[PDB]
Amino acid sequence: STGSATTTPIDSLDDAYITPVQIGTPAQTLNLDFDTGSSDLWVFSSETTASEVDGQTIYTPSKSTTAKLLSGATWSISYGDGSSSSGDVYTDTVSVGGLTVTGQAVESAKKVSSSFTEDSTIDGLLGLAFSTLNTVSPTQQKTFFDNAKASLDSPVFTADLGYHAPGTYNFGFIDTTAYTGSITYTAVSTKQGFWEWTSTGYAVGSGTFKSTSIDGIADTGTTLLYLPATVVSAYWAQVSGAKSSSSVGGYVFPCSATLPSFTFGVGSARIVIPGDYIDFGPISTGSSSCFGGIQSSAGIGINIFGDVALKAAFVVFNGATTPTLGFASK
Repeated sequence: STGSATTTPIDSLDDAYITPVQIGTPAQTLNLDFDTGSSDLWVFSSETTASEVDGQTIYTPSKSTTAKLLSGATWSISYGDGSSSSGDVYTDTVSVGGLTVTGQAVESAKKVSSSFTEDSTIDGLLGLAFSTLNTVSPTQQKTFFDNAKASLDSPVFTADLGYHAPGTYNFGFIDTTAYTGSITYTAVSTKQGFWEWTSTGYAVGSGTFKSTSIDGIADTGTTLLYLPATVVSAYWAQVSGAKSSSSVGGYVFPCSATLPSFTFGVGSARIVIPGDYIDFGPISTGSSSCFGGIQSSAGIGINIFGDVALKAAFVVFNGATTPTLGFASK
């Protein structure tokens, strides 16, 4: 089997991407944030504290003839950005782009933090990291991909995120028309539960490539590119007037600037992030100070190849017995 679904930016900055997901019988379609940095599939629901729902579409398990309470199971998650959610668990039928899993754990939110409430466009998350990170207790549950894997034509999914445009998540096949050149594959460590890999270096603009190992995670649920302070300083030093602002919470730059590209290495291959992808617009409405898309990972504890990086590539998440990651230009 295979599946193919379009993923769409939630706003004009590509702050996140939503993908429609069918849950239950008859189908209830919710728009979920596919997150390769976590492993829970959770949704706004009829159980979510009413004051914490503001415009989201909710899953109502009582209206699904295939929903079953997973007795005694609870979940609770906290994300890198400080947001969180928790609740109980149902199993139900879940379909993505024509690919159907029966008995998928659907984690129903009883509580969500303010950032989730305040984002009316995201109805929940669909985790695509390794199932060892799943938070369901006392019986850990499998991700949608993990459940689908044996049925897939090939044990892979691909992320093809757009810049200010829709893109695609495919399951079970590699669309050879979706990228240019060849796909370069690179080793993955699953030791921390992430799609963790090592970039071979970077360049700023038309500058020379610096060979240096940068360990980080491929994370579709993180907006920006978070890299070591040395790398980030070298990037922003090429932008007149750019500076790190503690008050704003990162590097900012004059909105009048033309940003240089940023290249990262994948083995001997190179992925080029155009300068425009690094612009996250005014820090506040009407400001001429703009927020940068490359930020320091210092004090996160890990480097994160988030959407800024991933949307410059066609990315293969290869869930074979020994997982690997592939990157192609597009």
